[PDB]
Amino acid sequence: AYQRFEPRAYLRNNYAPPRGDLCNPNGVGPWKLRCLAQTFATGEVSGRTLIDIGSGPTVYQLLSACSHFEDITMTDFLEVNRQELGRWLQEEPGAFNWSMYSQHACLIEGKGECWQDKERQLRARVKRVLPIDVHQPQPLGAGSPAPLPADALVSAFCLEAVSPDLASFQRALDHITTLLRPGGHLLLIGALEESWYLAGEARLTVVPVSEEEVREALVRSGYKVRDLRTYIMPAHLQTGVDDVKGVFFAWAQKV
Amino acid sequence: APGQAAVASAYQRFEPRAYLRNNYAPPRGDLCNPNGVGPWKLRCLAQTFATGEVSGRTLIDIGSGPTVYQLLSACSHFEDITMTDFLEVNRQELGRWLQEEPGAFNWSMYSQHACLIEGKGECWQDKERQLRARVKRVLPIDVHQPQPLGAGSPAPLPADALVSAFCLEAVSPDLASFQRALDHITTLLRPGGHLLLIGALEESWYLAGEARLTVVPVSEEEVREALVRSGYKVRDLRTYIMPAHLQTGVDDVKGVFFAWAQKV
Ligand SMILES: Nc1ncnc2c1ncn2[C@@H]1O[C@H](CSCCCNC(=O)[C@H]2Cc3ccccc3CN2)[C@@H](O)[C@H]1O
Ligand SMILES: Nc1ncnc2c1ncn2[C@@H]1O[C@H](CSCCCNC(=O)[C@H]2Cc3ccccc3CN2)[C@@H](O)[C@H]1O
Repeated sequence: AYQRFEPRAYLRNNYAPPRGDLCNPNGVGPWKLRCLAQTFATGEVSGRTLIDIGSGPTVYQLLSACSHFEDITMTDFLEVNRQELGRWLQEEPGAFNWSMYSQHACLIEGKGECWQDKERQLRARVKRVLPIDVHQPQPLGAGSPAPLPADALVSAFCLEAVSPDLASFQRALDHITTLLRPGGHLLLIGALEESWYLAGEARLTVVPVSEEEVREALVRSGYKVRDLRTYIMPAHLQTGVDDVKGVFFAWAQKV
Repeated sequence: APGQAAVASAYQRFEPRAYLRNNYAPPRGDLCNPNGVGPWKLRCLAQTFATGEVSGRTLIDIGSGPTVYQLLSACSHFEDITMTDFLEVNRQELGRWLQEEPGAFNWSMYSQHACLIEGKGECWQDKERQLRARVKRVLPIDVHQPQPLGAGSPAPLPADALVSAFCLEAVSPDLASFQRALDHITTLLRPGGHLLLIGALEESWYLAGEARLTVVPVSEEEVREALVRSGYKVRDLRTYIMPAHLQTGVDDVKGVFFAWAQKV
């Protein structure tokens, strides 16, 4: 099913206008970047190693993260996404243009940083791009190039999007939780009350979750929820590429 | 007056794109190095406008050339902007940019960096859009004339504020000429009005393609005395010393000054 997933279609649907229009601050893109930026600016999420779970073809979710972790592992289930990443990490031709997201991240963080430096830094600190399957109790396998356990995890729009129901969502969460050291941090972004989205020829089933469900799922996996918030999807961002109602952002800490 | 006939003649070889490349592309156009001159200039303008002490309806940019960066912070504070230059080829380059033509020089790195410094979370596309909207006219100017815009000028006079970057010292064969050109533009500004003046220190030449232009070297002391003689109180006068890495053979500039002055 994910076997028909078109990276460029997905990027077009979610990271080009209107949803990728970062000029309005009331949009979902600026909201997400702000969540991430505010969270790292507290100083409490730090360490040497970080893993991004189910990164798809996207990088925005590490823009703020990358100044606090010197070893970054990105991951996805699909080769075609791994290679779309690689195209961007290696500044190859036909890479997706993330420059506006980098620019807005610089603007939000407020340190005077130029966006080319931020990209440079992200590209430098991402050492590897590995396969992953969160449906496995060892999402990475055993012969894993990745430093384990990790100091922090980031995951945006993966678990709900690869899980037919709540229970599989819970298990997938337990599975990635093993990659993270005790005391470590999980940064989790996702769709609320969504049941499908499109990516070219692919129509993906999603489990609709509520904020309450996400919270309880986090507790039951062994986390303290340091923060959990919601963005309600305005009407002009309801575009026929999915049925998302809102987006959640969770900051959680392993006990 | 002979001196200014030489200036006019010399400018007839002025090539915008060469001038842009020399001064507003890398390494001088490198906005990543905060210790660079581009950021220093944007910071001077941002910090001055962020006091709120400089505001009004009308602003005039004196000797804009083919450049736009010097209005990026200002345009949030003035609803009517006049841009000006001696050369048609520069005025046309402005035209291209006003029309959002591809093939126009790209000021997006400057617009972004200005957005970054001002700290209001503005995106650069909106900044540019606002600038294009607030620029109400692009006019011939000659600062050596007692009426630099001419007699029945379109321009709303007197203006609430003037900006001038790298003009007066670049078109004046000597200090006395510099002084008079200053007095001339000062007639365009209302009393109580503000002048933001950026310029080269101790430079005697720069290159604009074919053209190698003679300019009067001035010091900070000279700039300050001239402002005083023209009837200004100096609120701020800052100096940037050009690092060796930015001394590239496009001019013999030693530093840059930023002056904020208010007309008595
Ligand atoms: N078994 C698996 N293990 C790990 N990862 C897997 C996997 N199967 C598929 N994946 C990957 O998960 C990524 C999911 S991309 C996320 C799509 C979520 N769908 C949406 O409709 C969101 C996306 C979105 C994004 C930004 C702002 C708003 C919205 C609205 N809702 C893809 O790259 C797969 O290869
Ligand atoms: N008679 C006249 N009245 C008014 N404007 C006139 C004029 N004759 C010529 N102009 C215009 O003056 C402008 C002068 S622009 C160039 C002068 C700059 N010299 C420099 O050396 C560098 C130096 C520098 C250094 C660091 C960062 C930026 C810069 C920018 N300029 C041109 O557009 C003329 O058409």
